[PDB]
Amino acid sequence: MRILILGMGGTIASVKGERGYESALSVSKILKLAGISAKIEARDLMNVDSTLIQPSDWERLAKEIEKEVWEYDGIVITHGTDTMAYSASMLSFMLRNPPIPIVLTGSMLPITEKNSDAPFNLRTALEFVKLGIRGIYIAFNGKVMLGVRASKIRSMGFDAFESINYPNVAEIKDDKLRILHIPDFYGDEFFSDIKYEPKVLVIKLIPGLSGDIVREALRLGYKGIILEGYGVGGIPYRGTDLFEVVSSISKRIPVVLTTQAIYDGVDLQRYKVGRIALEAGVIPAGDMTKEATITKLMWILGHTKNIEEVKQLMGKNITGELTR
Amino acid sequence: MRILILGMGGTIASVKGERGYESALSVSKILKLAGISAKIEARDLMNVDSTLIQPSDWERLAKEIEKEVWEYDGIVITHGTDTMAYSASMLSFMLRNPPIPIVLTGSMLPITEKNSDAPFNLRTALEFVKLGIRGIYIAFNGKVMLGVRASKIRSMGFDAFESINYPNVAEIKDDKLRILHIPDFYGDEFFSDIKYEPKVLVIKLIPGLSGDIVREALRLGYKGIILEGYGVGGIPYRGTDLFEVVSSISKRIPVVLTTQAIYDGVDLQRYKVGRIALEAGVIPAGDMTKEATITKLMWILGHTKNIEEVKQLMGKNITGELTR
Repeated sequence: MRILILGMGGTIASVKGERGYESALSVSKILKLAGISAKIEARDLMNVDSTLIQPSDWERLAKEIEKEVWEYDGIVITHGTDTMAYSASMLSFMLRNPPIPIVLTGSMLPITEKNSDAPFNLRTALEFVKLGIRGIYIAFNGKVMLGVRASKIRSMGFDAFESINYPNVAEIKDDKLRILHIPDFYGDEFFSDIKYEPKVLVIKLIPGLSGDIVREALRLGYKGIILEGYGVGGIPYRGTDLFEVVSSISKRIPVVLTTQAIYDGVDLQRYKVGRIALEAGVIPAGDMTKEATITKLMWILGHTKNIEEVKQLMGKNITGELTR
Repeated sequence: MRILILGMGGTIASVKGERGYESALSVSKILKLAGISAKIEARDLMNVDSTLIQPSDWERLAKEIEKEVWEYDGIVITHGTDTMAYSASMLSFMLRNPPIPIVLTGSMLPITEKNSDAPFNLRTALEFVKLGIRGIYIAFNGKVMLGVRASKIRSMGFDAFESINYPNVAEIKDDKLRILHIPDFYGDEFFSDIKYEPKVLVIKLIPGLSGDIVREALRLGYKGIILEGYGVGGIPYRGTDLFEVVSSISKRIPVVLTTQAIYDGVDLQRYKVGRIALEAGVIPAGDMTKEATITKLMWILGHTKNIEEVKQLMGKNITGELTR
């Protein structure tokens, strides 16, 4: 059992510097502070403060994993929690059909604070990686979730991540990691497509919102747009020019409609506003997580800019991110 | 017992139509069609579809309620679920110190459907409005929540609304509405502060996001910007001009930083990145719901544009929306 642990930074690598928490620990030091020591090779790719991860970092990470995926039985990645779901999802699209278990983890409190969750999360990730279930996951607060289905719903409590609209892959019961179900949508060939278009915009739909910002986003050069709507989905065509503007922008760049809600997702077929929105050209996000949605659109935009192709790829279940 | 019931439209009043759902049923028909006809009285202010509500409507509803607050003991407002939290939140700020119980309800399925939750939700609203507990709430799936604290977390199931970072006011136990606690932050004198500025925009922070869209919102005339952050709080400054742009714009227009996570809220003192954001001019949204945060900023902008004043009020516990 040979395991590789890559560091990305985050709270798990943070410490109080009188100026609040700030990334300061290397991966090897994180492991020792946690009291962990199977052959484990620790490596620092970078040590970025939480909230500072950028798309560029996904590329570096993907390339690193790509050249080690055949030299290890499992890979664990210590990451900041704020953007963990983004990284997990983007990696899932870039590294399809991984041969080994790749699991991202982190913590809500640095290893230096009491009652820290870091050791527990490190332990759980390592425990899961020894089970041999390939794919990309997130291990947090005693659970292992498929990365592309994970979302951060809490900003402080220990149970910050939840598998949305999909069941947990593994859980701790009677002090042991029990497998609940094995994700089975992986093919044979492992291919890497480390290509994407980072410039997309995510706007929340609020009552009274105008389309001027959408028109301006196209002019600024955004290659795609995601609107966070209400309930099951629909664009307002009353009192504002939002609808007429979207009907036009959606023919030049993809305009994806997602939900402000956390559970259940979108279904543009349900209400009249939804059907009208579907006519304007908005692309449905199904039951995908916000993170999977955003990263998928970026990934897709890195391969094509044809609205029709984007619409089809968006509604396609590429790596278990959506239920059809 | 003299209850007023206002209709705003919504799913609860929709009919399968042909091009999907669309409200059509009246407030009178809804009541009778729910095994309920106590001295009540129904009145329709409007019958807006699934997501067409706009700030103007909040003013009409506010004044329509103000000139009736004394002639009744309680008010129930049938509403669409998509923006119910928005309306409830805005009313809380506009109608301070309500002397009677004002409850908003709706349903995920139209009464004109088998196994609809509308009857149950209506009965819970009427049941609660007879307990003399004043304030502005939302009743739904057997719970009564402080309106300025309710949020729509589910887009399909019946348990769509939830009290965020605050306990429910009433719940159903052993088939009876039980009061769990009475909000007291209310004063005695009743007054209305019906004023607001509707043009604010909300954009979700995502890795790699540029500040270009924030600079353009200012030029376009937006009077306030709300950034939906990652977690605890922080504005990226690595590989992006976002932090640079926000540092200057935050001195001309108020830019608020809230969190993407549904629970726990924000705290700009935890990480160094947060302290840096706080010093650059951004305004913390505390643990407020996204809906309360957005409506509160619109409301505040209705009488001032001074950055410091809006920062001060955004931080003030006006009507139960935040935990100081």
